[PDB]
Amino acid sequence: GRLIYTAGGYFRQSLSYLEAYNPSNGSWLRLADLQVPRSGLAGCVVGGLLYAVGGRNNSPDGNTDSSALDCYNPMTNQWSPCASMSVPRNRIGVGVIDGHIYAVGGSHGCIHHSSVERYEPERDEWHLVAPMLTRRIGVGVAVLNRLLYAVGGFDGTNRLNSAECYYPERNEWRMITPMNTIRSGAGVCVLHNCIYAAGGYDGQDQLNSVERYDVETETWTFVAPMRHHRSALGITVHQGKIYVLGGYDGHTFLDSVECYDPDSDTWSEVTRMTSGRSGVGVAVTMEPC
Ligand SMILES: Cn1nnc2cc([C@@H](CC(=O)O)c3ccc(Cl)cc3)ccc21
Repeated sequence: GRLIYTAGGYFRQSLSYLEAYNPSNGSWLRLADLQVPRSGLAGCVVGGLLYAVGGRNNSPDGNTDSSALDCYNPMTNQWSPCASMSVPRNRIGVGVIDGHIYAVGGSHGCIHHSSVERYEPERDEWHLVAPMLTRRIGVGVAVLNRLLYAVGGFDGTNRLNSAECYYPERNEWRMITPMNTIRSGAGVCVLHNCIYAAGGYDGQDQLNSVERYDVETETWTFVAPMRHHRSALGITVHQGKIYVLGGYDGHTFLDSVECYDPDSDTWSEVTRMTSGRSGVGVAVTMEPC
C-alpha cells in the first residue's frame, strides 16, 4: 500500500494503539484504538482492509486470550468486529493466500495449538484446515508462490528451529529444512524468492541474527544481523525492504524500527515508534481518510 500500520502490543499491559508510519516523510499518525487491548496478535491486509487477528489482553482486570478478528477500514477510520475464530490464539501467526487469511497456531492458556483455520472475507467465515505437524506459538508465518510456511515457535516444551509448508490444493503440511537457529517470536516475512526469519527467542537469549530460506535451494543462509537483539518483533515488507518494529531485548521494550536493504545486505535504524512495545501486529496498506 502506502503506510506501515502497527496495532496493539505490550508495554506493562496489552495495548490498544493503532498507529501508521509513512516511509516517504518519516511521520506517525495515531488512528482509532482497537476496541479491546491485545498483544501477541498478527496483522494483515486483504482488499484494503486491515485485519487484527488473535492475541491476548494482559490487563490488571485479568488475562484473556483472543479468538477475535477485527476489521479496520482506512476510508472511515473505524474498527468493526468480524467473525471470531474457532479458538483463542495468542502469539498467533497469519498469512494471506488468494484473499483468504490463514490463522496459524498460537496459545490458549496452557493449550499450544497445531490447528490452522482459514478466513473468507466474502462470507465473513472461518473454516478449519489441516493442522500443522507441530504445535507452534510465537510462530512466524509467510506466503510465497501461494504456499504457506510456518516457521519456528514454541511447542509447549521446546523453542523450535523447525519449519513446515502447507500446500492448499493438497490440504497438507510437510516439513521443510529446519533453520540454523532456534527461534520463537521471530519476525517472518517474504522478500523475492526467500522466506526471512529475523530475531526471536531461543529460551535464553533474544536474537539479532537473520536468516533466509531459498525455496529453490531448500537451504537457509545467514544475512547481516539486525542492530538490535529482539524477540516478539513485528515485521513487514514495504517497497522491497523489510521493516522490523519493536520487540524485547531482555532489558527494554523497544521503540526501535529497523529497515533491511537486500542489495547492500545492511540494516539501518529508520525511525522510532511513539513508545516501546512488543508483540504488535503489523501490515501495509493505503493512507486513511
Ligand atoms: C523472556 N522472553 N524474552 N523473549 C521471549 C519470547 C517468548 C515467546 C514465547 C516462547 O517461546 O515461550 C514469544 C513471546 C511473544 C510473542 Cl508475540 C511471540 C513469542 C517468551 C518469553 C520471552
